[PDB]
Amino acid sequence: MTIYVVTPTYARLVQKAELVRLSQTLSLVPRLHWLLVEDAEGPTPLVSGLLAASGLLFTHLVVLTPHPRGVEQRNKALDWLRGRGGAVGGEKDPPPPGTQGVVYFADDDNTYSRELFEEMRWTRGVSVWPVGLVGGLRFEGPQVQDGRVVGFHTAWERPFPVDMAGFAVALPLLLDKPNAQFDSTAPGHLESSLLSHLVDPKDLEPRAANCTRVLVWHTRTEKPKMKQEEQLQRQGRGSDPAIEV
Amino acid sequence: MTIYVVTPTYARLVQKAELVRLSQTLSLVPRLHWLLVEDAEGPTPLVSGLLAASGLLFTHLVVLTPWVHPRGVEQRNKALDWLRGRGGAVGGEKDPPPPGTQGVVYFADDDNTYSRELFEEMRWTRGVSVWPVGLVGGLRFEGPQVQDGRVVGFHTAWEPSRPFPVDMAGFAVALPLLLDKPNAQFDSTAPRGHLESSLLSHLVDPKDLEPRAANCTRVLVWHTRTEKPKMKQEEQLQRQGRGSDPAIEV
Ligand SMILES: O=C(O)[C@H]1O[C@H](OP(=O)(O)OP(=O)(O)OC[C@H]2O[C@@H](n3ccc(=O)[nH]c3=O)[C@H](O)[C@@H]2O)[C@H](O)[C@@H](O)[C@@H]1O
Ligand SMILES: O=C(O)[C@H]1O[C@H](OP(=O)(O)OP(=O)(O)OC[C@H]2O[C@@H](n3ccc(=O)[nH]c3=O)[C@H](O)[C@@H]2O)[C@H](O)[C@@H](O)[C@@H]1O
Ligand SMILES: [Mn+2]
Ligand SMILES: [Mn+2]
Repeated sequence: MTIYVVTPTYARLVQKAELVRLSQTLSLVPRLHWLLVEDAEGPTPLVSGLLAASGLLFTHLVVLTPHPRGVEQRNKALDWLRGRGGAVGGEKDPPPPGTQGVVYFADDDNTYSRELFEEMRWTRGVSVWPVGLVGGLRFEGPQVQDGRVVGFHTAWERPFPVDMAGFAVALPLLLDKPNAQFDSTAPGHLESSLLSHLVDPKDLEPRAANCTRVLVWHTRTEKPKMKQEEQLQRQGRGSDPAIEV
Repeated sequence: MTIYVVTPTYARLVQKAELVRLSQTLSLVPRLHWLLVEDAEGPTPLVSGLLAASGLLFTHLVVLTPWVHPRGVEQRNKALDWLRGRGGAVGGEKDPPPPGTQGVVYFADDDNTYSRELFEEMRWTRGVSVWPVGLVGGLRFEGPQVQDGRVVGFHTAWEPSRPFPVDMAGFAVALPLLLDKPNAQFDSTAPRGHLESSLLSHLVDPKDLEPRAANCTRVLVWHTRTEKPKMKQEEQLQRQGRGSDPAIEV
């Protein structure tokens, strides 16, 4: 079972760092295909280079978003999976029709345990699991009773009150529902805008030992202070722009 | 050449997430021994468990941190004490390499980002090696200026008085050198920013620094920091008696 990891990314100071640790984590997972989609005007040498040197099975996609982020990027990754092309690097050919697999939307700053991926390979339709440090809670996750989702441990308002990092979708189910995609105009409702097109919340498949284990965390990275850089810039002694960071 | 990675760590909401990605990055490096030092009263089930399941070669150490607010000093000096034969292991490999062993010591904080490439750069260190660190000291990257394969200055701005204006993540030290310099340790009384110099000054002169990472033109490590999680809702849910299940480790 191949896991297709859809990751939207964009240029900012910590981008490479984020992509370095994420790709390093992904290199630990077998049968994984990374669909990295840049939110840019064109492919950046930084991303293209990072990908070429990652040694991972990947497909490079690009699409600019002129409010929810990473939407147009994730939707383009979906278009590719549905055979509508759009690849600028890596494996240009999408999985053939009727190919088995599972799609997982992994943002570039979260922390993913390697165990997480083994949990989602068995996804029939859509599976769910708790996500740590998100929604203002220690963890947010499905309430399970006798192996069935009977509710959700959440504090914010949503038929699918789960974070992007808390679910995976079987590839066949996404191909069967050609219209299923994220709504770029959807506010906490991004995840639902996709899932509503696929399953009923009561049919979600709980993983992570019936949602008793946190295997992914919604970590965020601090924005680096650049006061000293600006100062050195004024003196014409800024950090060499030819040295990538 | 085995790399001994010294990492001080303490319990806080993001701790496990940090140790997870770090341990996952380290599992990518061969001949690496992780010296994970907990800032605690004793080994914690969280860290002990993570280490056991990591599959890494490690030694679990523990020491509590007793104005400038130096961080991880006691923990780092504890890993040094262990390397110097003073014991203190609570798990993993109990015995340190015997004198004469070839290796390199690297002080990796638990929140930075490390490319697997960085470790091959430091594996060959005779005395003290150096390279640029990204997003630290208020710069895109802070690092040594290299001319003719030798360090001839530093690209830095913050606390320029530092004889070694380089972040903890920007250098590595030869194990034999550390054992040969028993007094070499981190100074808890040093000004904010002079922590690195407090150790290195007992080991070498900046001119003898070994520039790595293509003569310090490649940034292979970043001083990333993780945002403290917002817990307003958790606080509210607790009062109602429905706080996040405490039996689920995060
Ligand atoms: O507001 C939102 O739409 C996002 O809110 C939260 O995530 P959060 O950590 O707040 O947001 P980011 O980490 O900044 O962005 C999520 C993903 O979109 C990407 N992104 C962000 C910003 C941007 O301008 N372009 C872009 O592609 C990021 O690289 C990342 O992979 C959810 O976990 C995301 O799934 C959701 O997309
Ligand atoms: O002020 C300092 O002493 C630190 O400043 C910067 O790092 P920074 O990212 O600001 O600090 P932290 O990441 O919070 O701490 C560095 C290490 O010490 C550990 N630490 C921190 C705080 C604490 O109470 N206990 C403890 O073990 C952290 O887990 C981490 O591995 C430098 O990169 C660190 O080497 C230096 O120790
Ligand atoms: Mn995020
Ligand atoms: Mn740090």
